[PDB]
Amino acid sequence: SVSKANVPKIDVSPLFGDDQAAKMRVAQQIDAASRDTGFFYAVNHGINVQRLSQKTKEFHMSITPEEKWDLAIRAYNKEHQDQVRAGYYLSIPGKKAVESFCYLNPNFTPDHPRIQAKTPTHEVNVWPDETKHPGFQDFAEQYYWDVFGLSSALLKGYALALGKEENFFARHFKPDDTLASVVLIRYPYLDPYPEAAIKTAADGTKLSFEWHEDVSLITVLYQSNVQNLQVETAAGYQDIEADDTGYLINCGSYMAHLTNNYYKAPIHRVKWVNAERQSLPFFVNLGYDSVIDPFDPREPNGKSDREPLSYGDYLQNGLVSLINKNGQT
Ligand SMILES: C=C[C@@H](NC(=O)[C@H](CS)NC(=O)CCC[C@H](N)C(=O)O)C(=O)O
Ligand SMILES: [Fe+2]
Repeated sequence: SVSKANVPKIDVSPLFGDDQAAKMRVAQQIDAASRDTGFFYAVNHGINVQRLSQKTKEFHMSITPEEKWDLAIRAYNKEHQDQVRAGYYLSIPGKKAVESFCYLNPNFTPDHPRIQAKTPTHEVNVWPDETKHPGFQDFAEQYYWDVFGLSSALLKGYALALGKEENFFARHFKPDDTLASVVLIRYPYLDPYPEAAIKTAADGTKLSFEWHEDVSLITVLYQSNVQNLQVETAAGYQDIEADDTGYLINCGSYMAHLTNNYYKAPIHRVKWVNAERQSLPFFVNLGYDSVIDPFDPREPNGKSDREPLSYGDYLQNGLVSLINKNGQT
Protein backbone atom coordinates (compact mmCIF):
# COMPACT_ATOMS: atom_id res chain seq x y z
CA SER A 1 0.00 0.00 0.00
CA VAL A 2 0.71 3.66 -0.36
CA SER A 3 0.48 4.94 3.24
CA LYS A 4 -1.43 7.98 4.56
CA ALA A 5 0.36 11.22 5.58
CA ASN A 6 -0.34 12.51 9.08
CA VAL A 7 -1.77 15.98 8.39
CA PRO A 8 -3.04 17.45 11.62
CA LYS A 9 -5.95 19.85 11.82
CA ILE A 10 -4.86 23.03 13.60
CA ASP A 11 -7.40 25.51 14.99
CA VAL A 12 -5.65 28.80 14.04
CA SER A 13 -8.28 31.16 15.41
CA PRO A 14 -6.28 32.20 18.44
CA LEU A 15 -3.75 33.75 15.98
CA PHE A 16 -6.30 36.52 15.29
CA GLY A 17 -6.72 37.43 18.96
CA ASP A 18 -4.76 38.53 22.04
CA ASP A 19 -4.59 35.42 24.13
CA GLN A 20 -0.81 34.99 24.04
CA ALA A 21 -0.58 31.48 25.58
CA ALA A 22 -3.23 30.12 23.24
CA LYS A 23 -1.14 31.50 20.34
CA MET A 24 1.89 29.62 21.69
CA ARG A 25 -0.24 26.44 21.78
CA VAL A 26 -1.13 26.98 18.09
CA ALA A 27 2.57 27.63 17.41
CA GLN A 28 3.63 24.31 18.97
CA GLN A 29 1.21 22.53 16.68
CA ILE A 30 2.60 24.38 13.62
CA ASP A 31 6.10 23.41 14.88
CA ALA A 32 5.27 19.71 15.26
CA ALA A 33 3.66 19.63 11.80
CA SER A 34 6.52 21.55 10.20
CA ARG A 35 9.06 19.04 11.53
CA ASP A 36 7.06 15.97 10.52
CA THR A 37 5.53 15.66 7.06
CA GLY A 38 5.47 19.47 6.83
CA PHE A 39 1.74 19.83 6.02
CA PHE A 40 -1.24 20.80 8.18
CA TYR A 41 -4.79 21.96 7.70
CA ALA A 42 -5.66 25.33 9.14
CA VAL A 43 -9.19 25.11 10.48
CA ASN A 44 -11.47 27.76 11.95
CA HIS A 45 -9.80 30.26 9.59
CA GLY A 46 -12.77 32.64 9.12
CA ILE A 47 -12.79 32.64 5.31
CA ASN A 48 -15.96 31.81 3.39
CA VAL A 49 -14.56 28.98 1.21
CA GLN A 50 -17.91 28.00 -0.19
CA ARG A 51 -18.24 31.51 -1.80
CA LEU A 52 -14.59 31.08 -3.03
CA SER A 53 -15.09 27.78 -4.89
CA GLN A 54 -18.49 28.96 -6.24
CA LYS A 55 -17.27 32.21 -7.81
CA THR A 56 -14.20 30.28 -9.10
CA LYS A 57 -16.43 27.66 -10.71
CA GLU A 58 -18.67 30.27 -12.48
CA PHE A 59 -15.51 31.91 -13.89
CA HIS A 60 -13.69 28.86 -15.24
CA MET A 61 -16.93 27.47 -16.70
CA SER A 62 -18.11 30.57 -18.54
CA ILE A 63 -14.82 32.02 -19.92
CA THR A 64 -14.54 31.74 -23.72
CA PRO A 65 -11.50 31.01 -25.97
CA GLU A 66 -11.64 34.63 -27.17
CA GLU A 67 -11.32 35.92 -23.63
CA LYS A 68 -8.59 33.45 -22.81
CA TRP A 69 -6.48 34.81 -25.61
CA ASP A 70 -7.23 38.41 -24.43
CA LEU A 71 -5.97 37.56 -20.88
CA ALA A 72 -3.23 35.09 -21.90
CA ILE A 73 0.24 35.26 -20.36
CA ARG A 74 3.25 35.64 -22.75
CA ALA A 75 3.68 31.87 -22.81
CA TYR A 76 0.45 31.67 -24.87
CA ASN A 77 0.22 35.12 -26.43
CA LYS A 78 3.29 36.81 -27.97
CA GLU A 79 1.45 40.21 -27.82
CA HIS A 80 1.48 40.25 -24.01
CA GLN A 81 5.20 40.64 -23.24
CA ASP A 82 4.52 42.21 -19.83
CA GLN A 83 2.38 39.29 -18.60
CA VAL A 84 4.91 36.84 -17.19
CA ARG A 85 2.95 35.98 -14.04
CA ALA A 86 -0.54 37.53 -14.19
CA GLY A 87 -3.15 36.33 -16.68
CA TYR A 88 -4.67 33.17 -18.13
CA TYR A 89 -2.79 29.84 -18.45
CA LEU A 90 -4.54 27.97 -21.25
CA SER A 91 -5.26 24.31 -21.52
CA ILE A 92 -4.39 22.54 -24.77
CA PRO A 93 -7.14 20.10 -25.64
CA GLY A 94 -5.72 16.67 -26.40
CA LYS A 95 -2.44 17.57 -24.73
CA LYS A 96 -2.68 19.67 -21.55
CA ALA A 97 -5.59 19.39 -19.15
CA VAL A 98 -4.91 21.99 -16.47
CA GLU A 99 -5.84 25.69 -16.94
CA SER A 100 -5.64 28.65 -14.58
CA PHE A 101 -5.74 32.35 -13.88
CA CYS A 102 -3.14 34.09 -11.75
CA TYR A 103 -3.38 37.50 -10.20
CA LEU A 104 -1.08 39.61 -8.09
CA ASN A 105 -1.33 42.39 -5.46
CA PRO A 106 -4.29 44.61 -6.56
CA ASN A 107 -2.29 47.65 -5.41
CA PHE A 108 0.04 47.12 -8.34
CA THR A 109 -1.35 49.91 -10.60
CA PRO A 110 0.34 52.01 -13.32
CA ASP A 111 1.10 54.60 -10.71
CA HIS A 112 2.58 52.11 -8.22
CA PRO A 113 6.32 52.89 -7.86
CA ARG A 114 7.44 49.31 -8.65
CA ILE A 115 5.29 49.38 -11.76
CA GLN A 116 6.59 52.82 -12.75
CA ALA A 117 10.17 51.50 -12.20
CA LYS A 118 9.48 48.35 -14.24
CA THR A 119 10.79 46.09 -11.46
CA PRO A 120 10.93 42.39 -12.33
CA THR A 121 8.01 40.23 -11.00
CA HIS A 122 5.63 43.20 -10.51
CA GLU A 123 2.78 43.37 -13.01
CA VAL A 124 -0.59 45.11 -13.24
CA ASN A 125 -3.39 42.53 -13.05
CA VAL A 126 -5.51 41.87 -16.11
CA TRP A 127 -9.23 41.18 -15.70
CA PRO A 128 -12.05 39.95 -17.92
CA ASP A 129 -14.91 42.15 -19.10
CA GLU A 130 -17.08 43.12 -16.12
CA THR A 131 -20.32 42.51 -18.04
CA LYS A 132 -19.39 39.00 -19.10
CA HIS A 133 -18.19 38.13 -15.60
CA PRO A 134 -20.08 40.48 -13.25
CA GLY A 135 -18.59 40.78 -9.78
CA PHE A 136 -15.65 38.45 -10.55
CA GLN A 137 -12.89 41.15 -10.21
CA ASP A 138 -14.46 42.43 -6.91
CA PHE A 139 -14.72 38.83 -5.69
CA ALA A 140 -11.09 38.08 -6.54
CA GLU A 141 -9.60 41.29 -5.14
CA GLN A 142 -11.50 40.75 -1.89
CA TYR A 143 -10.39 37.16 -1.80
CA TYR A 144 -6.80 38.38 -2.14
CA TRP A 145 -7.16 40.51 1.01
CA ASP A 146 -9.03 37.80 2.90
CA VAL A 147 -6.38 35.18 2.36
CA PHE A 148 -3.80 37.97 2.97
CA GLY A 149 -5.27 38.40 6.43
CA LEU A 150 -5.22 34.63 7.05
CA SER A 151 -1.62 34.31 5.93
CA SER A 152 -0.52 37.16 8.20
CA ALA A 153 -2.04 35.30 11.12
CA LEU A 154 -0.36 32.02 10.07
CA LEU A 155 3.00 33.86 9.83
CA LYS A 156 2.58 35.03 13.43
CA GLY A 157 2.18 31.31 14.25
CA TYR A 158 5.34 30.32 12.37
CA ALA A 159 7.32 33.14 13.98
CA LEU A 160 6.29 32.09 17.49
CA ALA A 161 6.95 28.44 16.56
CA LEU A 162 10.58 29.29 15.80
CA GLY A 163 11.00 31.25 19.01
CA LYS A 164 10.71 34.69 17.40
CA GLU A 165 8.46 37.66 18.19
CA GLU A 166 5.23 37.32 16.25
CA ASN A 167 6.01 39.97 13.66
CA PHE A 168 9.24 38.32 12.54
CA PHE A 169 7.77 37.23 9.15
CA ALA A 170 4.70 39.40 9.07
CA ARG A 171 6.65 42.73 9.27
CA HIS A 172 7.81 41.94 5.67
CA PHE A 173 4.37 40.96 4.38
CA LYS A 174 2.66 44.20 3.55
CA PRO A 175 -0.39 45.17 1.41
CA ASP A 176 1.59 47.82 -0.46
CA ASP A 177 4.35 45.60 -1.90
CA THR A 178 3.69 41.91 -1.31
CA LEU A 179 4.60 39.72 -4.26
CA ALA A 180 2.00 37.14 -3.19
CA SER A 181 -0.12 35.53 -5.92
CA VAL A 182 -3.42 33.74 -6.15
CA VAL A 183 -3.85 31.04 -8.78
CA LEU A 184 -7.32 29.81 -9.71
CA ILE A 185 -6.67 26.29 -11.09
CA ARG A 186 -9.12 24.03 -12.88
CA TYR A 187 -8.44 20.28 -13.26
CA PRO A 188 -11.07 18.95 -15.63
CA TYR A 189 -12.80 15.65 -16.00
CA LEU A 190 -12.03 14.45 -19.54
CA ASP A 191 -13.13 11.29 -21.35
CA PRO A 192 -10.93 10.14 -22.91
CA TYR A 193 -8.14 11.74 -20.93
CA PRO A 194 -5.16 13.06 -23.00
CA GLU A 195 -2.04 10.86 -22.47
CA ALA A 196 0.31 13.81 -22.87
CA ALA A 197 -1.30 15.32 -19.82
CA ILE A 198 -0.30 12.27 -17.68
CA LYS A 199 3.23 11.67 -16.38
CA THR A 200 4.58 8.37 -15.00
CA ALA A 201 6.72 8.59 -11.86
CA ALA A 202 9.82 6.50 -11.19
CA ASP A 203 7.59 4.58 -8.78
CA GLY A 204 4.93 3.86 -11.43
CA THR A 205 2.41 6.41 -10.11
CA LYS A 206 0.43 8.39 -12.70
CA LEU A 207 0.83 12.15 -12.12
CA SER A 208 -0.66 15.50 -13.15
CA PHE A 209 2.35 17.45 -11.81
CA GLU A 210 5.79 16.04 -10.87
CA TRP A 211 7.64 16.38 -7.55
CA HIS A 212 8.70 19.84 -6.40
CA GLU A 213 9.29 22.17 -3.44
CA ASP A 214 7.10 25.35 -3.45
CA VAL A 215 8.57 28.77 -4.28
CA SER A 216 7.13 30.74 -1.39
CA LEU A 217 7.61 31.51 2.29
CA ILE A 218 4.51 29.38 2.95
CA THR A 219 1.67 28.18 0.72
CA VAL A 220 -1.97 28.57 1.72
CA LEU A 221 -4.10 26.23 -0.38
CA TYR A 222 -7.77 25.61 -0.84
CA GLN A 223 -8.82 22.51 -2.90
CA SER A 224 -12.10 20.85 -3.60
CA ASN A 225 -12.80 17.38 -2.27
CA VAL A 226 -10.77 15.14 -4.56
CA GLN A 227 -7.73 13.43 -3.03
CA ASN A 228 -4.70 14.05 -5.21
CA LEU A 229 -1.68 15.31 -3.27
CA GLN A 230 1.25 13.20 -2.06
CA VAL A 231 4.20 14.21 0.15
CA GLU A 232 7.61 12.56 0.02
CA THR A 233 9.02 10.83 3.08
CA ALA A 234 12.09 8.60 3.57
CA ALA A 235 9.68 5.67 3.16
CA GLY A 236 8.27 6.92 -0.13
CA TYR A 237 5.26 9.02 -0.97
CA GLN A 238 2.26 9.34 1.32
CA ASP A 239 -1.25 10.41 0.35
CA ILE A 240 -2.53 13.73 1.74
CA GLU A 241 -6.27 13.52 2.42
CA ALA A 242 -8.57 16.23 1.09
CA ASP A 243 -10.60 18.57 3.21
CA ASP A 244 -12.68 21.14 1.34
CA THR A 245 -13.45 23.14 4.50
CA GLY A 246 -9.82 23.87 5.51
CA TYR A 247 -6.64 25.44 4.15
CA LEU A 248 -3.73 23.14 3.54
CA ILE A 249 -0.56 24.85 4.70
CA ASN A 250 3.08 24.07 3.90
CA CYS A 251 6.45 25.79 3.85
CA GLY A 252 8.16 26.88 0.61
CA SER A 253 11.89 26.88 -0.11
CA TYR A 254 12.43 30.40 1.28
CA MET A 255 11.48 29.16 4.76
CA ALA A 256 13.80 26.18 4.35
CA HIS A 257 16.54 28.60 3.45
CA LEU A 258 15.93 31.03 6.37
CA THR A 259 15.77 28.25 8.95
CA ASN A 260 18.77 26.25 7.69
CA ASN A 261 16.34 23.50 6.64
CA TYR A 262 14.91 23.09 10.13
CA TYR A 263 11.51 23.65 8.56
CA LYS A 264 11.91 21.84 5.25
CA ALA A 265 9.98 22.76 2.17
CA PRO A 266 8.24 19.37 1.79
CA ILE A 267 8.56 17.70 -1.60
CA HIS A 268 5.13 16.92 -2.99
CA ARG A 269 3.44 15.94 -6.22
CA VAL A 270 0.01 15.82 -7.83
CA LYS A 271 -1.49 12.43 -8.70
CA TRP A 272 -3.49 12.12 -11.86
CA VAL A 273 -7.15 11.72 -11.02
CA ASN A 274 -9.87 11.89 -13.64
CA ALA A 275 -12.25 14.23 -11.85
CA GLU A 276 -13.42 17.83 -12.06
CA ARG A 277 -11.71 19.77 -9.23
CA GLN A 278 -10.25 23.18 -8.16
CA SER A 279 -6.94 24.06 -6.58
CA LEU A 280 -6.60 27.64 -5.34
CA PRO A 281 -3.15 28.24 -3.92
CA PHE A 282 -2.05 31.57 -2.37
CA PHE A 283 1.71 31.81 -2.47
CA VAL A 284 2.89 33.81 0.49
CA ASN A 285 5.70 35.97 -0.94
CA LEU A 286 7.30 39.04 0.70
CA GLY A 287 8.37 42.39 -0.81
CA TYR A 288 10.95 42.62 -3.59
CA ASP A 289 13.59 43.93 -1.20
CA SER A 290 12.59 41.84 1.80
CA VAL A 291 15.55 40.15 3.43
CA ILE A 292 15.35 37.83 6.45
CA ASP A 293 18.63 36.91 8.17
CA PRO A 294 18.95 33.09 8.19
CA PHE A 295 19.27 31.37 11.56
CA ASP A 296 19.50 27.83 12.93
CA PRO A 297 17.08 26.73 15.63
CA ARG A 298 19.27 23.67 16.37
CA GLU A 299 22.25 25.69 17.55
CA PRO A 300 22.35 27.10 21.04
CA ASN A 301 23.52 30.44 19.54
CA GLY A 302 21.01 30.32 16.68
CA LYS A 303 23.79 31.35 14.23
CA SER A 304 23.65 30.40 10.54
CA ASP A 305 26.36 30.61 7.89
CA ARG A 306 23.81 31.03 5.09
CA GLU A 307 23.64 34.31 3.14
CA PRO A 308 20.59 36.44 3.54
CA LEU A 309 18.68 36.16 0.27
CA SER A 310 16.63 39.00 -1.15
CA TYR A 311 13.04 37.95 -1.86
CA GLY A 312 12.72 39.45 -5.34
CA ASP A 313 15.82 37.57 -6.46
CA TYR A 314 14.70 34.34 -4.82
CA LEU A 315 11.33 34.56 -6.47
CA GLN A 316 12.72 35.32 -9.94
CA ASN A 317 15.11 32.36 -9.84
CA GLY A 318 12.48 30.10 -8.34
CA LEU A 319 9.75 30.71 -10.83
CA VAL A 320 12.19 30.14 -13.69
CA SER A 321 13.59 26.94 -12.16
CA LEU A 322 10.07 25.57 -11.65
CA ILE A 323 9.02 26.05 -15.27
CA ASN A 324 12.26 24.33 -16.35
CA LYS A 325 11.90 21.21 -14.19
CA ASN A 326 8.12 20.68 -14.25
CA GLY A 327 7.13 22.47 -17.54
CA GLN A 328 4.98 25.48 -18.52
CA THR A 329 1.72 25.30 -16.48
C1 LIG B 1 -0.17 24.42 -5.43
C2 LIG B 1 -0.95 23.35 -6.26
C3 LIG B 1 -0.63 23.38 -7.80
N1 LIG B 1 0.84 23.53 -8.14
C4 LIG B 1 1.39 24.55 -8.90
O1 LIG B 1 0.77 25.51 -9.41
C5 LIG B 1 2.93 24.54 -9.04
C6 LIG B 1 3.42 23.73 -7.87
S1 LIG B 1 2.94 24.58 -6.32
N2 LIG B 1 3.41 25.95 -8.85
C7 LIG B 1 3.56 26.88 -9.82
O2 LIG B 1 3.33 26.65 -11.01
C8 LIG B 1 4.06 28.32 -9.33
C9 LIG B 1 3.07 29.43 -9.84
C10 LIG B 1 3.48 30.87 -9.47
C11 LIG B 1 2.51 31.98 -9.96
N3 LIG B 1 2.25 31.95 -11.41
C12 LIG B 1 3.19 33.32 -9.64
O3 LIG B 1 3.64 33.98 -10.60
O4 LIG B 1 3.28 33.61 -8.42
C13 LIG B 1 -1.28 22.09 -8.38
O5 LIG B 1 -2.36 21.70 -7.84
O6 LIG B 1 -0.72 21.56 -9.38
FE1 LIG C 1 3.25 22.82 -4.72
